[PDB]
Amino acid sequence: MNGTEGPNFYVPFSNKTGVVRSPFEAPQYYLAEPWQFSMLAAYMFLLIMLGFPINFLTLYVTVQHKKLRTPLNYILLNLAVADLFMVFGGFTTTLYTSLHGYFVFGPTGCNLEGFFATLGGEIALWSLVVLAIERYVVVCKPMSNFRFGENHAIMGVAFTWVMALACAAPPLVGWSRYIPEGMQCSCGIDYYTPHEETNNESFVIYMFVVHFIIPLIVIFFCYGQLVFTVKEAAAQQQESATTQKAEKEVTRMVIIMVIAFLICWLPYAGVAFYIFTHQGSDFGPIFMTIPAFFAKTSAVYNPVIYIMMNKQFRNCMVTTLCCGKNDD
Ligand SMILES: *[C@@H]1O[C@H](CO)[C@@H](O[C@@H]2O[C@H](CO)[C@@H](O[C@@H]3O[C@H](CO)[C@@H](O)[C@H](O)[C@@H]3O)[C@H](O)[C@H]2NC(C)=O)[C@H](O)[C@H]1NC(C)=O
Ligand SMILES: *[C@@H]1O[C@H](CO)[C@@H](O[C@@H]2O[C@H](CO)[C@@H](O)[C@H](O)[C@H]2NC(C)=O)[C@H](O)[C@H]1NC(C)=O
Repeated sequence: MNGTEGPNFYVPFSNKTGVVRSPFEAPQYYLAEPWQFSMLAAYMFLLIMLGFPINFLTLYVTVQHKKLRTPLNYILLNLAVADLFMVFGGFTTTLYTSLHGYFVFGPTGCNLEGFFATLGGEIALWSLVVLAIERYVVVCKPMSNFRFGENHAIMGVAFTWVMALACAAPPLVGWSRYIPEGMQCSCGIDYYTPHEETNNESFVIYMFVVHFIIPLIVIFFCYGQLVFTVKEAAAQQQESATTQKAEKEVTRMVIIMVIAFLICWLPYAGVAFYIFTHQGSDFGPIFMTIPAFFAKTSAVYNPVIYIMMNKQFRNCMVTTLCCGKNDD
């Protein structure tokens, strides 16, 4: 016994003092220090706080601007909505949770918080997948006379939700569950226990395989052709340098996000994986809580790349904000 086990909780602290309670019933203040809790709640607000207005504003800009109807504007407007949903659904749940030191909103709270946070992170993954292939099709242009235009950009946003709901939602009904994490304040997938009546073994494997490994091999794949193209398979293709210049500033943007995603999300992925092998080992609440709350910048950083790296958007947004002169 290196923590505690219950119906729907695992608290990584030896109930040898009998101080350990459920994160649905009582304040887990015993798990560490008060200042550390209202430290995370102060970080949830700040996230909500740069997130809410930059994601809506992402939406607000694409809204007003009719020239933003391309593959790239689409996927990101999508992401803004993926982010905001974390901000309002997943985040306001965890915020409140940090300031009282437990899920007072009960198990159904641990759903919401953990759902959107699994959603916004996976949408972000699958969208990258779509992105990787669009750049593939538009730069490697490998199939016959084709157009990646307005129509596929709605097939793609619709594909990403499809495969984030394929991962985030199965714990809601009967395949694995959403369970408290580290300082218990954050909630995520049940890796820490078998719990056979939900199939937490099959779910996890799948969850990594389908919704981590695979999408990466595809994004690594689309990468492998673009390295090939720009070297010597984009020589005979004749693309005018003008076209390349701006289209490169659109290639780069994809992979920045590829990396940034992995930078905020590999710490998590790896830490989760590590528990799964060592089911019920010696470790502390501080272990998962860090790559957790950190990782939730995924509701913010995406727009921020789009703000920094894309000149067009940067001149659309600005133009919304003076109201006229620095359009679409
Ligand atoms: C970690 O250990 C603590 C204490 O070592 C557990 O709390 C204890 O929970 C039991 C079971 O609910 C309490 O016993 C109750 O006593 C009355 C006797 O009149 C009985 O009628 C009730 O039905 C119940 O059996 C016990 O008082 C309580 N101990 C105290 C005072 O701390 C705790 O549940 C453990 N953590 C978990 C969630 O595994
Ligand atoms: C709880 O954590 C402890 C580490 O503190 C682990 O207990 C080890 O048990 C194995 C036997 O398989 C021994 O090789 C080690 O001597 C133990 N370590 C210590 C420091 O006591 C264990 O992995 C965890 N779970 C158990 C079985 O209690």
